[PDB]
Amino acid sequence: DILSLNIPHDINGTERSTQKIQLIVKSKYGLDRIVWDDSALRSQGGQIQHSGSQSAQDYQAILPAYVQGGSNVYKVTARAYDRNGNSSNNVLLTITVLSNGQVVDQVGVTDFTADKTSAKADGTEAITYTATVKKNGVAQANVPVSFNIVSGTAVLSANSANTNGSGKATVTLKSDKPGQVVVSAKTAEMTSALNANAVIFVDQ
Ligand SMILES: [Br-]
Ligand SMILES: [Br-]
Ligand SMILES: [Cl-]
Ligand SMILES: [Cl-]
Ligand SMILES: [Cl-]
Ligand code: NA
Repeated sequence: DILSLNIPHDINGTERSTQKIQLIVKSKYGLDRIVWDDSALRSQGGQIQHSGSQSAQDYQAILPAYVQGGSNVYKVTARAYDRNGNSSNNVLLTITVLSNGQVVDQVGVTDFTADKTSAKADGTEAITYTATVKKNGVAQANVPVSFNIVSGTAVLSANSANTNGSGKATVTLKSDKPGQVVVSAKTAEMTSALNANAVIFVDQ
């Protein structure tokens, strides 16, 4: 009744982008300032800063670079103060960082990796690929993933599989010919498939 702060929306954005923060303040005596703990962002070189306008509630987040294999989720807090020195609750804002190649709010393949970098070219040894599907960093269950050989000569065990409860779908690759092979994974919302790193089948 005297002073409240609400943050209606968390932030999901591309690494190194600037993201405006929406604050909703109600203050009987008048807002004086917002005070932030952004130490989680600063651990990776991001920050929360005033947008430079004349408004005491106009802030933005500078997102850090994406950390491969990292959390990429940053929890920061804001507290409003009024002109009498009262404060609001210390309110949580969650900032999730996506890599340059990913799309905010999309159900998309974020990772597509193989268990081996090489295999024998005997048409028998299998390289197993795992695709992870997330939306804003959260794994998505039961999503169909389409698999395709982009280049090279090989055979996929299947052309589509649905993700499990951990957001993962798998397929195997075999080849009778030596050479490099690139396999890709895609979900329906993506604009193009995500290529895995090349693997090589070797004669021996
Ligand atoms: Br809220
Ligand atoms: Br697809
Ligand atoms: Cl509050
Ligand atoms: Cl090998
Ligand atoms: Cl999708
Ligand atoms: Na919120």
